[PDB]
Amino acid sequence: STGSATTTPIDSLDDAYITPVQIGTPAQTLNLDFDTGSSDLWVFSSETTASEVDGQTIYTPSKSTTAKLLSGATWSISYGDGSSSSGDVYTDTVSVGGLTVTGQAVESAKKVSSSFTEDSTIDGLLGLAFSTLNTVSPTQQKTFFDNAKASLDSPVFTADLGYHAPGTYNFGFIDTTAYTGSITYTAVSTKQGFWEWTSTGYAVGSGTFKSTSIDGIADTGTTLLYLPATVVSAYWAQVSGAKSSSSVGGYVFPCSATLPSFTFGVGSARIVIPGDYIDFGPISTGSSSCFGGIQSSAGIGINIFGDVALKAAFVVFNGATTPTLGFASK
Ligand SMILES: NCC(=O)c1ccc(F)cc1
Repeated sequence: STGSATTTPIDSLDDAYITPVQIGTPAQTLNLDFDTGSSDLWVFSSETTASEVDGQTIYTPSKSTTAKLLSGATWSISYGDGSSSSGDVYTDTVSVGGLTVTGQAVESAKKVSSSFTEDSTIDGLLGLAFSTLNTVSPTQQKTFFDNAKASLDSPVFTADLGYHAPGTYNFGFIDTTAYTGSITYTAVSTKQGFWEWTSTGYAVGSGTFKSTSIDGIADTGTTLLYLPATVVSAYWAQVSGAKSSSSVGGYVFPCSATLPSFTFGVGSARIVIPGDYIDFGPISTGSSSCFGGIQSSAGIGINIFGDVALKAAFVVFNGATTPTLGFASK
């Protein structure tokens, strides 16, 4: 089997991407944030505290003839931005782009933190990291991908995120029309539950490539590119007036600037992130100070190849017995 679904930016900055997902019978379509940095499929629901729901579409398990309470199961997750959610668990039929999994754990939120409530466009998350990170207790549950894997034509999914435009998540096949040149594959460590890999270096603009190992995760659920402070300083030093602002919480730059590209290495190959991709716009409405799309990972504890990096590439998440990651230009 295969599936193919379009993923769409939630706003004009590409802060996140949503993909429609069918849950239950008859189908209830929710727009979920596909997140290769976590492993829970959770949704706003009829059980979510009413004051914490603001415009989201909810899953109502009592209206699904295939929903079954997973008795005794609870979940609770925190994310890197300090947001969180928790609740109980149903199993139900879940379909993405024509690919169906029966008996998928659908984690129903009883509580969500303010950032989720405030984002009307995201109805939940669909985790695509390794199932070892799944938070369901006392019986850990499998991701949608893990459940689908054995049935797929090939045990892979691909992320093809757009810059200020829709893109595609495919399951079970590689669309050879969706990228230019070849796909370069690179080793993955699953020890921390993430799609963790090692970039071979970077360049700023037209500058010389610096060969240096940068361990990090491929994370569709993180907006920005978070790299070591040395690398990030070298980038922003090429932008007149750019500075790290403790008050704002990262590098800012004059909105009048023209940003250089940023290249990262994948083996001997190179992925170029255009300068425009690194612009996240005014820090507040009407400001002439703009927020940078490349930020320091210092304090996070890991480097994160988030959407800023991934949307410059066609990315293969290869879930074969020994997982790997592939990157192609597009
Ligand atoms: N950096 C990822 C992160 O903080 C996040 C936050 C919320 C979420 F639902 C997914 C990801």
